[PDB]
Amino acid sequence: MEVTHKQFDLSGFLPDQAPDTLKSGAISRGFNVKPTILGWEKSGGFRETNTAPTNEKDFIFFWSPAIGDNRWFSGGDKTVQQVEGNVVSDVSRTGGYTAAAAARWNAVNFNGVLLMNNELDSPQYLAASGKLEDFPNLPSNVRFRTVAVYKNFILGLGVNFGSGFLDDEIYWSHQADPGTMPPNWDYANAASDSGRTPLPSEGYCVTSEELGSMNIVYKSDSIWTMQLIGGQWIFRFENKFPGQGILNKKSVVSFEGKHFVVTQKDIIVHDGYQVRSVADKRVRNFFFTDMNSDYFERVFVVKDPRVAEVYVFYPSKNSVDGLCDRALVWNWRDDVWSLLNLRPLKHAAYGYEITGVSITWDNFVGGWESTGLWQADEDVAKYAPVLHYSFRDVPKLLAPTPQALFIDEEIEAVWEREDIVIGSISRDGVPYQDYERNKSVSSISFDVDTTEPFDVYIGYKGSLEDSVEWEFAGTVNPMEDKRLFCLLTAGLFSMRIISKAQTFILRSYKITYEFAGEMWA
Amino acid sequence: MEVTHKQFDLSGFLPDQAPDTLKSGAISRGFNVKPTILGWEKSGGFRETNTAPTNEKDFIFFWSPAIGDNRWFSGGDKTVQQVEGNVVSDVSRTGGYTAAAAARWNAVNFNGVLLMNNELDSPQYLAASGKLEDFPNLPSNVRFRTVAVYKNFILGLGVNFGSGFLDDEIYWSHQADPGTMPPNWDYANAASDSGRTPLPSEGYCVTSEELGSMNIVYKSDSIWTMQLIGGQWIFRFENKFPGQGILNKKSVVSFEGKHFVVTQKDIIVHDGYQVRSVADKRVRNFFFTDMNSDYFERVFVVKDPRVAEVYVFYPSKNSVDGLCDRALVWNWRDDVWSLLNLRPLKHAAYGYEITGVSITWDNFVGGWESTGLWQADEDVAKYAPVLHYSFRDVPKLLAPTPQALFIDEEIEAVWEREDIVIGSISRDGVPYQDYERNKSVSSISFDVDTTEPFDVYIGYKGSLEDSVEWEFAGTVNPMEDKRLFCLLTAGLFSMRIISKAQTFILRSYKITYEFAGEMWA
Amino acid sequence: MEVTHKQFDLSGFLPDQAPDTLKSGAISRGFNVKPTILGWEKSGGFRETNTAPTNEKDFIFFWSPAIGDNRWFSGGDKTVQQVEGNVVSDVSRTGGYTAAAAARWNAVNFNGVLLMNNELDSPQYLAASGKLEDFPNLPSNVRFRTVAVYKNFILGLGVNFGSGFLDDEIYWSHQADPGTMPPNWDYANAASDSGRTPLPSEGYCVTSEELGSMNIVYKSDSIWTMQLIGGQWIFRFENKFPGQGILNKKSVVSFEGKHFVVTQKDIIVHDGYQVRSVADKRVRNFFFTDMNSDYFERVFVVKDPRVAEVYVFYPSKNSVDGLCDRALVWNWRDDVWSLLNLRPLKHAAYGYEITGVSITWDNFVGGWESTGLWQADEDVAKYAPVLHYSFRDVPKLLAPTPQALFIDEEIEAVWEREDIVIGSISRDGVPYQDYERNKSVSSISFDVDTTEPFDVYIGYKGSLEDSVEWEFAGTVNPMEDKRLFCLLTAGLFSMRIISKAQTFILRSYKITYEFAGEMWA
Repeated sequence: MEVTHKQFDLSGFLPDQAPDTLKSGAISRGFNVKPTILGWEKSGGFRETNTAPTNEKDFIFFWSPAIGDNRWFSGGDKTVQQVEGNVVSDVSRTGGYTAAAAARWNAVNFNGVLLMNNELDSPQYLAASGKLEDFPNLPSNVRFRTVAVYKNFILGLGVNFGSGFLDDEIYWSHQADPGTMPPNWDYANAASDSGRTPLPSEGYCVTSEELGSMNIVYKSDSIWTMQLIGGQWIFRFENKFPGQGILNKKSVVSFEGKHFVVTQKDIIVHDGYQVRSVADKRVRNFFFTDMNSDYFERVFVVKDPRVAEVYVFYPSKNSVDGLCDRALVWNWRDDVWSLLNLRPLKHAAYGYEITGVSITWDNFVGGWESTGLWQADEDVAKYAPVLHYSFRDVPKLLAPTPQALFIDEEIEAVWEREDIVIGSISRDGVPYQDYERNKSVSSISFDVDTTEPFDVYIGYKGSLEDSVEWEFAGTVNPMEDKRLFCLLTAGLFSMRIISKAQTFILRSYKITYEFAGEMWA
Repeated sequence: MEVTHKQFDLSGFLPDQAPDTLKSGAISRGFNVKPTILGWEKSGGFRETNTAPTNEKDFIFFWSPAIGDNRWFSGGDKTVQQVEGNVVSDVSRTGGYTAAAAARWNAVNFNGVLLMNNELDSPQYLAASGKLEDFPNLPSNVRFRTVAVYKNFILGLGVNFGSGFLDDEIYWSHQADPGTMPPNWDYANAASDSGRTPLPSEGYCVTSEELGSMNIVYKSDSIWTMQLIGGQWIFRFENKFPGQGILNKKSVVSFEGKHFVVTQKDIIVHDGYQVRSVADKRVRNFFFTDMNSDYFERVFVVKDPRVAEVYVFYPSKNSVDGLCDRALVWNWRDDVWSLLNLRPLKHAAYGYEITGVSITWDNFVGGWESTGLWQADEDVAKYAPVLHYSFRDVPKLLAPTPQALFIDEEIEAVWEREDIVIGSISRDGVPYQDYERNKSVSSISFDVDTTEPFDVYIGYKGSLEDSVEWEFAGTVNPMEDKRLFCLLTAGLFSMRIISKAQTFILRSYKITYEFAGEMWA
Repeated sequence: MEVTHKQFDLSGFLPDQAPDTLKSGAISRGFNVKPTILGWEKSGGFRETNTAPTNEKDFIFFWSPAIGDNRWFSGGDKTVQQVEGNVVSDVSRTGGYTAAAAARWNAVNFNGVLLMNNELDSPQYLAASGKLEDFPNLPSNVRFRTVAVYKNFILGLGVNFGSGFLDDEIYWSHQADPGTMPPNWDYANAASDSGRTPLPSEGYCVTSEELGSMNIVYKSDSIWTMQLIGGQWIFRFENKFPGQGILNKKSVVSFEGKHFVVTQKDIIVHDGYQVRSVADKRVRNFFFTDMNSDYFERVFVVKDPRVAEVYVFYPSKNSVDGLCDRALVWNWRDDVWSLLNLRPLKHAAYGYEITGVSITWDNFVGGWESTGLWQADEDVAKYAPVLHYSFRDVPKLLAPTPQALFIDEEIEAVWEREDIVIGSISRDGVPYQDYERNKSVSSISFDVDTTEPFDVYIGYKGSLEDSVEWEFAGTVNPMEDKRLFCLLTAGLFSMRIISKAQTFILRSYKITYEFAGEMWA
């Protein structure tokens, strides 16, 4: 007359399924709790990092001119900045950058030279002068949307100079010299190798042609391929998948060995020859229907190289600034999903920070003793591409931290299984739930590795046709006790778990009950 | 002495099988109720869209000359129209178009230029003049049936000028310039690349050579292939499947990555190298034998990119206008079928509508404040190719809508399982029905997620050799009760379910009974 | 003490196996009853079609010079005829055709031109003159056995002019012009492309080199291949299977995507690279050993495109005219076999008939109202290649019809299972029969969907070593009763089922019994 259920069969965040038929350990509604091998885990807590922009932080990015160097650029209206040493700003173009640009620039990586492009301003590159400047032979009339990179070929982009912003692409480069754009770029002239191509299609090619060792591919609203093996006119215009179209610029595909693709319709994974949706029957519906984004853009996705996770920051209907305040998390190493809730945030990226006190040291002494070469610090994390989040409401940035505390306040956690498979247990170890038999609770006991307490709320419902109703039960510290007593009877069984704790480790649970009647209403 | 049966093993619309041996949840006779993952669903309800042709609507189509633009053309006798802004008509050819043409034109897509061809009139194209006009160097004597498209090669068609309408094809184009047909077309002259080819076959090549990234293929009554890799005379005439022939022009193959093919004999799926019927033992018989179409043409099929469904509009015998009034639905993501019943309808297509009030605004003010760029609206649905249906008996078009209501009246739903697998339940969880033992009903209870009531009808039959007879039972609102009581005994057990409701969610059901005798007659 | 057995596991016509060990639903002896998915079905009934030859009908064939046209040719001694409009005859060659030719001509299809060849007469082709005439430059001395077709290459045949009828082949054609044989044919002269080849082999190449998109292949008594990819002398003589030889000219391989091959030894299926017998342990023995054909030729096979069936008309020993009167039926979609019994018949083919009253209409009126373009009729069946059977004893032809009635008389049906697997039923659902225990009958009950009655005969046998003996039981109309009572005891159990009914639908049956002793003799 008892059922014990466990949470290490590694099911994902599964809200779209028929929630009553969910297998053991499946989650109905989640709040930023991480499903892991050992069990449910807390993935939260943030250290305060040393970077400081002292200005508007719309786009942030990490790059280095040499080993041991860490530089960052913060761009805003009229303004792009620097984050290095202890001084900022004064890298933006000569004039006021352009008319109140906001969340509409772009950043790309090509060799060691850093490149930035904006919708409203011509592309400027950074050189030894320290001032962003336009390309050498590119005529002034031009104005550009988005830029991209490829093998020794800079500016794999798709927008013309002006009056023709719709559907374009130009091989701006030639066989480039690593570290500088080609001395000329001429397309119509037959000096070397360059040209302009239509690439006919109904949709508008929007952003970079993505990645892949063998070749790079992307889409306007159906995927197109590029391969430079030919010699007559290099590259071969070709297409792959007509159906798939992409919704947003920053809805980018990942740099992982596999490609993580988000579309208007579904979420698909492929590498050029075979395709499949990453989660069709599990995640597709909730991701889109959580809200009509209604601000389609500003939805961006990054990677987490350290742990096999990828985060898609998405707006909440409740959210009104258009900021995501929420993020979809999927594990690429194993097919499990998770969902998070966070403070309002604007943009995010990964990188490293090495800051420490430097020029104020005590002994003016001679150069026969060791500096230690700027010794100490996250020397370990230099390999670790820790993420950096441009939180909307803080001047200083932060980075993730195992101890689930934001700065000094703590972040919430909620665990919800709307209904449980409870009832007759058949020949197989796993039970099957009988709807017809109404049932009474006896007791609850939880398997936890931590020591911090967690609160528990209990839900009840009359019939499946009826909705859900809520009740709260006082928490219990696991150190002294493992069980709680309550008496109730309903149609289906609901418990709601909330935790304000440093660490949460859920393993399994057991429920005692008895068949004492049948279904009425 | 009770059997509980569920409807989430995802069986399709299965009328052709031996209906008594159908597995749990299988449907005997369906009425536009959608089988889904969670359970049976209602797929109906229609919003009223903003388009208005003010004329006969035979063929409708969506195209755009630029991003942000939405245009539609409505063609009829003597007449083709425009749907844009707030004015219509005045696009048709200079003279009266041709002698009372009806449901006999055709539309194709090639680059951005829109092309229309009709059986009784020479092909006219639309240009900057806004008036459809004939091709530049095509001689006037010609008269054409159907046209098609391919890679940089317009007019992949198969009908000659006149007196030879039977079996033709001409490479009307050369290496075309995107946006305009080739400056000349000459086939016999050796100026460049063009020619006329027989493609011998018994049957008449009827329509477009279909699609496919690598190449396009189609049939007269056996499939033929085209591939332009060669250079001497480009293209290589070749064939693939002798057996398969197609019945109707608008019985087109889908644009999906796989090809959805309808034939005279069967319904087959392939992509060029391997073939198979989509549903041989399940759907083949009922689709054809529902009626001898007896108006073979006007049977058209479109796609639904949003949800993995395809609809084949087909006439009902009861229908006499030749209009389909019914549609066959199959899911391509998962092999499940469904069937719908609708009002009389003439033709359907997909597209988008962005209409709103514009030139009547209040403040005549200066251009320093933002229009908002025609702000608001289905900006979300701009990616969504929502279908548009040319209903026979309405001046304004409509689009599908989750709430199952047509405009203000509501659409019906009927669920029918003629016989149920009920009886001894063996070692396996699934039961097996015993014909020999006659049985008595006890009660019925239904698992439903909605709150709206649904009516229930009960059928009885003496022997399997005997037919079916019907009885009705009063509905019950699920909010207060889940069970109904009735007493009866027959050979096999029939229940008929009908619902006039906003939403219908069927999950499972249980039947209580008892073995109280054996079979008599 | 009861066994229920069903007939929807889809076993074929299986007379060769050890009949007692046959699984449930297997047939011992069949009479033209069709095994289908739902169960045993009647495949019989014939409508009277409009064609009328008014002469001897040996070979019949369907062809069309244009869309909408239906023409047939009936050939006999001295005579070949036409079937079109309302007049026949007067197409045969100028003189009396040849010396009492009978069942020894041949027909082939090449482009639109119809070709006929006979053993005793030179090949004549039909042209606009309406009179069959010899080939243009073919010298008169020639006399030919069989002719064939290939890609743009007419007359892929294997018999020389005269005095050398044994082993030949000539590439009579060149790159032909579609619609007319090549202007010359010369083989020895080096004007273009033609020649004579031995193709050494022990056996005599007898008939057409069969079909296949990639290439065509056939045999004298071991299979040979032809492929024209080479250029020096086109074609490459090659062979594939030494063992397989074919017995009769009209024992042709099918046009299906797979090849249906009948041999002297076995019945094999292949497509060029892999081979296998279609039914080795099931059908091989009975087909050959039903009778020594002893008239090897006149055994012909056609296809049924509509339903996946193929019919091999074969003589019965009882038959003495040499006419088949019987036909072997196998389903290609699923590996199930069936056997039929029919009236004496000479030859069969497929085609279409569109006949109706035409020139006798009432209103001599002007051409401003619609003929309707010869409106109405089997417009649906125009896609349907319905078979046409040259029954020996009727002037007018007939076509198959669902209602099992010949013209006004009805066709018989017999169902026979010589022994049933009856006895102990083990752990598995399927029973196993015990020979040692003699057993007594109790009752019989049959599952049928129809309403028409069927008669039942009961067989008994002492020991397996003993033969079978017969008894008859009165039929029962299924409408009122489903059971019959009889008392008997034997070694093994036999029931014989016969039906003179419009439609027969067998589903399953149950037998009640008791173990009441052991085996004696």
